[PDB]
Amino acid sequence: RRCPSPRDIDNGQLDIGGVDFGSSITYSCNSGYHLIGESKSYCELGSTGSMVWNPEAPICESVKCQSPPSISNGRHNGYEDFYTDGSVVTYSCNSGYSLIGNSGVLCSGGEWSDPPTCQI
Repeated sequence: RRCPSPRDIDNGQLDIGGVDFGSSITYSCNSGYHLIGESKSYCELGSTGSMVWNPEAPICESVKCQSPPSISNGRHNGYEDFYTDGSVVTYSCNSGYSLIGNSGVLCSGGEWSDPPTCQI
């Protein structure tokens, strides 16, 4: 019974909640990454009644967050063109508004947090 040692994934971790004929594994990324495509393997039979595993290892990469959000009457600073889990950027108005909240913006999880505004 059961299927053979399921396949693995780089920069990711499997969630083997069962390896029985008809079970399913849950694929996930390591940390600060983003798994693309599927995320679950299915223990099934091959073509000649053999043992195999359905879609196991999907995609996985480090959350590359480009230029921070595009606020109104303002913009971001940054020195590079891309960012990842652990990047920061300072925001600034254009015409000359008043940076609302904090100019700093954390880059983590393929997104940005703590974005400011620009009011008079």
